[PDB]
Amino acid sequence: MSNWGDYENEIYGQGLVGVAPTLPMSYADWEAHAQQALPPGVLSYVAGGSGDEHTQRANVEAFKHWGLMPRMLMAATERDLSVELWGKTWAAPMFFAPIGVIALCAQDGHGDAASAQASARTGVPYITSTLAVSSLEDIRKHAGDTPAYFQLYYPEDRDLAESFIRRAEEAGYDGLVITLDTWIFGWRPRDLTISNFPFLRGLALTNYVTDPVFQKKFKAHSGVEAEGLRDNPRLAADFWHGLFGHSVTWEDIDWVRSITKMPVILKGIQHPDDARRAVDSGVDGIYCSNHGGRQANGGLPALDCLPEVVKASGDTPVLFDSGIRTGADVVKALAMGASAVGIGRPYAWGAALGGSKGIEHVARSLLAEADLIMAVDGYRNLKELTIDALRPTR
Amino acid sequence: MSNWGDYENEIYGQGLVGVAPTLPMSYADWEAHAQQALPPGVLSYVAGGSGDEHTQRANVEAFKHWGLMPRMLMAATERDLSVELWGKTWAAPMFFAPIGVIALCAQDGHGDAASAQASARTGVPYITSTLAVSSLEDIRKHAGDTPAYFQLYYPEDRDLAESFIRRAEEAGYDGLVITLDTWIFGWRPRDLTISNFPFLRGLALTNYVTDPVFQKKFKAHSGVEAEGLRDNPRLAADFWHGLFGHSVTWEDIDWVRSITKMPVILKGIQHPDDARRAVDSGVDGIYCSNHGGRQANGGLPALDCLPEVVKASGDTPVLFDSGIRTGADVVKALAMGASAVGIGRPYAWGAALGGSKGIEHVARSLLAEADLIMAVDGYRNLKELTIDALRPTR
Amino acid sequence: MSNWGDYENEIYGQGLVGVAPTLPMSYADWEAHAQQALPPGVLSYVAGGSGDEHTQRANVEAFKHWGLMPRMLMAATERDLSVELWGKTWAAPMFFAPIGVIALCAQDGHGDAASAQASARTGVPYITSTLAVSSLEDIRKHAGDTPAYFQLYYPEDRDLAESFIRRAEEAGYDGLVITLDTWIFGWRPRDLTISNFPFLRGLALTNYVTDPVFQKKFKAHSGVEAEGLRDNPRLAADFWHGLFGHSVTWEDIDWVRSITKMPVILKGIQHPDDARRAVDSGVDGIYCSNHGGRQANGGLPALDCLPEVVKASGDTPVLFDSGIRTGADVVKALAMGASAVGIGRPYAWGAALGGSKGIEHVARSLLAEADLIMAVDGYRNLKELTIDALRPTR
Amino acid sequence: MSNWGDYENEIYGQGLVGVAPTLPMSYADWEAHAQQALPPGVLSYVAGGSGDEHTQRANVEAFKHWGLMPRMLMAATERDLSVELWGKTWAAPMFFAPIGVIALCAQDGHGDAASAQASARTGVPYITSTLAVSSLEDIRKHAGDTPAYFQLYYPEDRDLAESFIRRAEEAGYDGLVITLDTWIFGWRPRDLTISNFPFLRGLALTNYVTDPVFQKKFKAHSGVEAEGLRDNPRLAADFWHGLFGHSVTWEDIDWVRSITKMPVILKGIQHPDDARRAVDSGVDGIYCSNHGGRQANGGLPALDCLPEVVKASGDTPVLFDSGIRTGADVVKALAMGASAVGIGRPYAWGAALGGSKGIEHVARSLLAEADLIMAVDGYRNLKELTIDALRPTR
Ligand SMILES: Cc1cc2nc3c(=O)[nH]c(=O)nc-3n(C[C@H](O)[C@H](O)[C@H](O)COP(=O)(O)O)c2cc1C
Ligand SMILES: Cc1cc2nc3c(=O)[nH]c(=O)nc-3n(C[C@H](O)[C@H](O)[C@H](O)COP(=O)(O)O)c2cc1C
Ligand SMILES: Cc1cc2nc3c(=O)[nH]c(=O)nc-3n(C[C@H](O)[C@H](O)[C@H](O)COP(=O)(O)O)c2cc1C
Ligand SMILES: Cc1cc2nc3c(=O)[nH]c(=O)nc-3n(C[C@H](O)[C@H](O)[C@H](O)COP(=O)(O)O)c2cc1C
Repeated sequence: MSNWGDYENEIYGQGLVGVAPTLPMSYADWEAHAQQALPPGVLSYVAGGSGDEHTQRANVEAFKHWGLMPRMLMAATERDLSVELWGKTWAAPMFFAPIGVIALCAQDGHGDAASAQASARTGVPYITSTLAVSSLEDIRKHAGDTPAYFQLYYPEDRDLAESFIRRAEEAGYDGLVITLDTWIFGWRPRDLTISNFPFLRGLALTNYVTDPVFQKKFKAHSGVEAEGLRDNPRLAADFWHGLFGHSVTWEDIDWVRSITKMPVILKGIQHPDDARRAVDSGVDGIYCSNHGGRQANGGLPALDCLPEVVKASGDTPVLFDSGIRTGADVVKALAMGASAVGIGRPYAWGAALGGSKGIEHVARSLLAEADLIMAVDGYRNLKELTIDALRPTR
Repeated sequence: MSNWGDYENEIYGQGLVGVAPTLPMSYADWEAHAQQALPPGVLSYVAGGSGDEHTQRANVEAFKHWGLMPRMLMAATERDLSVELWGKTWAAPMFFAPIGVIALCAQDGHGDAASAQASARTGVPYITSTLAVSSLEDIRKHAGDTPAYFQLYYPEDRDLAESFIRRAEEAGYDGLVITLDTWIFGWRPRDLTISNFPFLRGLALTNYVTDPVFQKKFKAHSGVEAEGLRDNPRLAADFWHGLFGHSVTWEDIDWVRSITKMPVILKGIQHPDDARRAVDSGVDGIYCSNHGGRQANGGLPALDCLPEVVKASGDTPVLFDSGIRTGADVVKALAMGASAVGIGRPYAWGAALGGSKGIEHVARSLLAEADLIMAVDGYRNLKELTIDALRPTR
Repeated sequence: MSNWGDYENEIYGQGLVGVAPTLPMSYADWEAHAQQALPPGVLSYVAGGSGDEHTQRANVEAFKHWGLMPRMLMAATERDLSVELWGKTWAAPMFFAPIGVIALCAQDGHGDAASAQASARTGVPYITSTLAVSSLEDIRKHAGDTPAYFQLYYPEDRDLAESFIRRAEEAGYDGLVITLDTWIFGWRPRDLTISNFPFLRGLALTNYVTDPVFQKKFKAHSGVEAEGLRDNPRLAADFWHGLFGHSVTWEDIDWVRSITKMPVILKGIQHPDDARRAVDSGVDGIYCSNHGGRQANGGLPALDCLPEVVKASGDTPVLFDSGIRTGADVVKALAMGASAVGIGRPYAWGAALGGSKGIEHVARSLLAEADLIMAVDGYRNLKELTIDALRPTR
Repeated sequence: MSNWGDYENEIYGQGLVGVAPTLPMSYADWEAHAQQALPPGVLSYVAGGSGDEHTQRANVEAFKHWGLMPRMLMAATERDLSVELWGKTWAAPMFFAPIGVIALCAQDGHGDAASAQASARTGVPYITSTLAVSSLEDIRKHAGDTPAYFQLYYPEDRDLAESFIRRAEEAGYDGLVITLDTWIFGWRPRDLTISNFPFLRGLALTNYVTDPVFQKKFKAHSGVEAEGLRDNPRLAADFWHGLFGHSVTWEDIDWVRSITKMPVILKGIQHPDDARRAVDSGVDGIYCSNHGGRQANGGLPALDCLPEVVKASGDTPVLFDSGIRTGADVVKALAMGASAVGIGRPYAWGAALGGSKGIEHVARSLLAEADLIMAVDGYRNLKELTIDALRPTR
C-alpha cells in the first residue's frame, strides 16, 4: 500500500522506458471513448437518465460549488484512507455502486465478474445488483477477500425476497442494501425512443433463474422446468416483470431486519426525516442517493441533500452516490460526512474500454487523485476531513 | 518612465508609419497562438492543470465577479505604481511567478535567461524556480538592477537546502520564496495521458547539477563524477526524484529563517490561520496562491482566499497569484490588498511567441492596461486603491 | 449455409423479436466506433499509413470508378463463391490478410487467436503474420479445418528463415506468403509524431522467442537463455530489429521453393514484369498488394495494377488486397480476375469492437453483400464474373 | 550517413527512452502549427499567393495524379541520391529555394543565416535571395562546405547588377540564379487587404545597403551617406523600389554570361521553346518554376510543364520547384527528369517553429521519405528513376 497516490509513479515510470498508457486518465475521456465503444442499446441504457436529464446533470454540477480549503505545513506524508464499516475495515472509502447491466458493458458479456475481480485486486468493495449475469454466489467468490455487499430489488413475493436475503447471507456478503427508488421505472426518453429494455429480453436474470423459489413459482405458472428456464431465461421475463418491483414499506424493513444478521442499508434516502426515522428504527446504514437521476427527474441534486442526511443520521454511517466523476468529488462528499462514496457511471466506462483492468484503472485513478488532493492540501486522514474544511463557491 | 500606460502610444505611433504589431495584444490571442507554437509535451505540461481543471479555470473566473467603481473628476494624470517590499523599491506591483519549465517554453531552450533579461529591461522582478536551465547565479546576473527572488523547492536533504539558500544569498537575491504546495505531484491527466514529465529526463536540473552538495552525494550514491553529471544530467534524475520533495514543517521554517538574512516568503497559503501563524512566527511575506490549480483540484479559487489572508497578515506584505490574465485582474487583486501580483501562464505564452521580447511585451501590456484603468477610473496610486473600491458583481 | 447473403435474414429475424444488433453494419461505422475504442498507440499504428496517406486513400477511391453491369432475368438463385487454390477448396473467395499487431487490436490482447477462431467458424482463411502474440503452431490449431497460410518476414539469417518455413510446414499450413515490400519501414508520420513502434518494446515477437534458432543465436549474442527470453521478450527487441528485414532476392525465392513442399506466394507485386518472372520461376501464387499504402506513398492505387498482373500471371492464381472496405469492392476485384480478395483494416476494427465475434461479423457482412450483389445483378458464380462485366465510371 | 532514411531510426530510438519528438512530422502539421506561430504580416506574405490562389493550389494538387510503380525483388539496400551539378557533387538532389523574407520567418530575425547553417550541416544547398538580412558574403560563410547559389533580382541599373554578380563570385558562390518572373509584383489579395509589403519598410535590403554602387547612387540621389543608410535602410526603400525590377532580356543574359565564370541558371521557365533557346545560348541550367503561384494566377501547374522542359533541355540540368510538400513529391519530380528539386513553403514553416534546427528537420524528413520510397519500391539511384516509372492516376 503505502498510499493510493503512488499509482501515478508507475504511469510516469513506464513512460521513461517508452511504454505509453493504453487507457484514458480523466472522466471526460473515459466517457467520450467508452460511449463509442459500446453497442447502441447499451449506450442508451447506461448514459440515459430520466426526463430531460436535468437531475442527472445537476448531480454532477453540484460538486463544482464546493471548494476544499488547502492547509499548508501539515506534512501529510502518510495518509490513512481506511474506514471501518459494520465491523469490517475497508482499505478505501469508496465502493462500486450496483449496476444491473454492468455485465453487458464489457465486450465479453461478464462485466459483473470483471468488477468483482477488480474489487478482489484493489480492496474497493463491490455491490452486486440483484440484476446480474453471474449469480450472487459466483460474484462473492470473485470478490476474494474484499468486503462485498448485496443490493436487493425487493420482489412482490416474500418467499423470494427471503430466498435472496438468505442466499446472500450464506454466500458471505457483508451487508444488504435495499434500493427504495426503483420499484417502477421512470420516464427515460432515450430508452423509450428505441423501446430499449434489456431485462424483458431475458438478460441479467441469473439471480432469479437460479433461485429455488422463483423456479418453483415460475414452473407452477408456466409448466417450464428449471433446465428450460436456464436455457432460455426470456421465457420467464414477463413473469419476472410481474414480480420485480414491490414498493417497500417501513414494516417491510422491520421484517427484513428480523430475518437476517446482515446489516441493512437503505439506498435512495434524501429527506432527513426519512434518515431520522430509519436510524431510530435500528437501520444500520443510510445510503444517500437519487439513483444518478435515472429514475425520476425531480431536480434536486443528491449532494444538496447529503449534509442534512448526515446530521439526521448521527453516528449511523452514511454512504453517498449520484454525480461522482473524479477524485476531487470523492474528497468533497467525504468532507461533507459520507463514510464512503459509491462510483457508478465511471466504472461502466472502464468496463467498456478494458474489462476488469479498465474497471481497476478507473478505481485506482479516482483514489490516487483523492489521496493526492489530501496530501497536497494538508488532510492526513478521513477524521480530519471535516465539513468545515469546505467553502461554498460560485 | 512617466507612466506604464505610455506603452500604447508607441504601438499606435508605429501604425502611422505602416509598421504593424508582430505580437498579440490580449491573453486570448497569446494563448491561442502560443499553444500551437509549442512542442506537444511542453503544451501539455504548461496548459495542463490538476484533475478536470475546474480549479485552474475557477481561479480565472473569480475575477469576473468583482468590479472597480469608477471615480470621476480625480485628474489622476500621474500614477505611482511603485511599491516598497523588504527594503527594495519595485517599479511596478507585479512580478514573474516561478516557472520551472520556462526555459523550454522558448524555442532557443533558454526561456529562463530570457525572462531574467526581460526583468532587467522592465523593472518587473523575476522569481526563479529551483528548476531551471540557467544556474541561479547566472539568472541573477541576467536580472541586472531589478530585484530578483529565489523560489526554493525544499529538498529531502538539509545540507542541500542550506547550500541552495546560501548560494541564493551570495548571488544577491533579495528574498527567498518557499513553495509549500508541491512536495509530491498532483494528478494531472494531460501529462499522465502521454506519460510526460520533463525533469525525469534530466531537464531543468542545473541548480542541482551545479551544487557541491548534490554533486558529492550523487557521487557517493553512483560513482559518477561532477563532469559526467554535467554532461548527462539524466544520470541523476532518479536521485533527484528521491530528494526533490520534502514536506515542509513549521519547524523547518524557523530553521530556514535562522540561517539566512534574506526575507522569507511562504507560497501557497490560503487559510487565514496559516497566514496568522506564519506572521506571528516572524515570516516576512505571505504569498497567497494555489499554484494555478496545477497541483490539486480542490475547487477553491485563490482569489476567494485573498481578502481574509490580507486581514490575517496585518502589515506583513501579501503577494498574490493564480488566475491573473489581464491588467484588469492585476488592479482587482491589488485593490483587495495584495502588495504585488504574480504572472504565470501569460508570460509562458510570451516566451513561446517571442522569447525575451515576447515576455517583455506581455509584462508591458499587463502594466499598461492596469495603469490606464487606474487613470480613467480615478485612482492615482496604490495607496488609494483600497478594498472598498470594489463591488461584487454577478 | 446455402448462400452467404442468408446472413441478413438472421439480423432481420432477430429485430422482429426485439433483439437489436450490437455491432455496426457498414465500414464507415466500424471505423468510426473502433477508432475510439482503441488505445491511442494502436489507433496510430493501425489507421496510419505512409507519408500524407494519399496512397492509402487512393487505394480505396479506385473502387468508386468501376461499375458492375446488372444482368436481368438470369435467375442466379444459387451462387457458387467457392474457389480451389493449390488443391484446397475455399468456401469463400476471401481471406484475412496478415496483420502483425492484430493481437493488440482486441481488448484481451489475443486478437490473433480470435482471428484464427473466426476463420475456423466461417471458413474464411486466415494468414498469420510472422509477428504475433500466439505462436504459429497455436494459430494453426485455432484455425480448425479452415485452410491457413503463413506470412514470412524473411530474416537476415537463413537458418532462422529455414526454421520458420519448416515450422509452418510441420504445423500444417497450406501455403507460404513472402512479403516483398517491408524489409525496411517506410516514413509514417502518425507513428513518428508519438515515436510509436510496438515491436521494439518486445511485443508480438512470439515466433522468434519460441524459435530454437533464434534462441541459440540470441543466447550467443547476449548471454540470456530461453526462459529469460520468454519472460522478457524486450531483452531481444534490438537483436530482432537487426535481423528482421532481409531484402529478398530472386535467388532467395529459388532457395525457398527448394526446401518446402508448400506453395510459395509472393505478396507486394504491382508490376506485370515481376509477376511474369515469378510465374516463369515456378512461383505458385501472385499476391497483388501495396501493403495498404502503409509502407511507401508512391501514389499508385493497387487496384490500378490488378488487371495487368492478372494478365501476366497466366493460369497462376492472383490474390489481391489493399483498399477493400465493402462487399462491392470484393465483387469488383474478383471481376478483374483476382482468385481471392484479402481483408485488412476492416477486420482490425472488428477485433476492436467485438474480438472474435466482431471479426466474424465483418467477414460475414462482406460476403453477404458480395453474394447479394451477384444475385441481384445476375452473376451465378465467379467464372461468370469477368472484367467485361465492369465499366469505368466517373 | 549511409542513407537518408536512417533519420527515422533516431526518432524511434529516442521514444524508447521516453524522449518524444518536439517538431511535427508531416507538412500538414508543419503548416498548421507554423501559421499560428508567425506574426500576422509574415503569415500573410508567406502563405499568400496570387489572385484566388488556384495556381498555388494546383501546383500541389498535380502531384496527386502521378503514381510510382513499385518494383519488387530489387534489393535496393544502398541508395545513391547524389547528383553532380556544374562540377560539384551534391549529397542530395534537393535544395532550399530562395526566400527573400526567410529572415523574418524565424523569431530571432535571422532565419536566413539559420537556413545557411542548416545547409552547412545537411549538405542540402541553400540559394540565397538578393533580398536578405544577412549579406551574401555572410550567408556564404554560414553555408560551410555545402555548395551555395546566389539568386539575382536583376536591377534597373547595370552597374549594380555587375556589383552583385561580382560579389557573389568573389564570395565563393557556385552558381548564379536569375529569376525571370518577378520584375513587377503580381496581384496578391492577402497582402493588399492589409497593405503589407515588408521591403518598403526597409526590411531585408542588406545586399543593397552594403553595396558600394548602391551606396554611391543613393548618396547622389538623397544626400545620405553609408552610415545613415546602414542605420536606417528605410531611407532608401523608395529608391530600392525604383530600381528593383528590371524586366530581363535575352541580351541581358548574354551580357551576364560574359562577366562571370559562374554557371548561369534561369528560374521561371515553363515553356519548352524558352528552355531550348536558353540552352542554345549556352545557359548552364534551367530552373523550371512558377514562383509557387505567388506572382501570377494563370492556372498552369508547374509540374505539368516539367517533362517537356526536361526534353527541350537536352543534357543541360533542369531544377524544379513549385508545389513540393513531401518526399513523395520529390521522388515524382526527379522521376520526370529534374536533376534536383527545390523546397520553398515547407522550410519557411520549419524556420517558424524551430529556427535552424527546424529547417534541418524539414530537410531531413523530406529526404528520409524520398529515400525510403526508393528503397521499398525498388529504385537504387536517380538514374533508375525515370519517367516510365510513373503512371498517371485519377
Ligand atoms: C447503467 C446503470 C444501471 C444501474 N442499475 C442499478 C441497480 O441494478 N441497482 C441499484 O440500486 N442502482 C442502480 N444504478 C444506480 C447506481 O447504483 C448509482 O446510484 C448511480 O449510478 C449513481 O449515479 P451516477 O452514475 O450518475 O454517479 C444503476 C446505474 C447505472 C448507471
Ligand atoms: C508551467 C508551469 C510551471 C510552474 N513551475 C513552478 C515552480 O517551479 N515553482 C513554483 O513555486 N510554482 C510553479 N508554477 C506555479 C506558478 O508559480 C504560479 O503559482 C501559477 O502559474 C499561477 O497560476 P496561473 O498561471 O494559472 O495564473 C508553475 C506554473 C506553470 C504554469
Ligand atoms: C495494422 C496493420 C499491420 C500490418 N501487418 C502486416 C504484416 O505483419 N505482414 C504483412 O505482410 N502485411 C501487413 N499489413 C498489410 C496487410 O496485410 C494488407 O496488405 C493491408 O492491410 C491491405 O490494405 P487495407 O488494409 O488498406 O485494405 C498490415 C496491415 C495493417 C492495417
Ligand atoms: C515567402 C516567399 C518568398 C519568396 N521569395 C523569393 C525570392 O526572393 N526570390 C525568388 O527567386 N523566389 C522567391 N520565392 C519563390 C520560391 O523560390 C519558390 O519558387 C516557391 O516558394 C516554390 O513554390 P512552393 O513554395 O509553393 O512550393 C519565394 C517564396 C516564398 C514562399
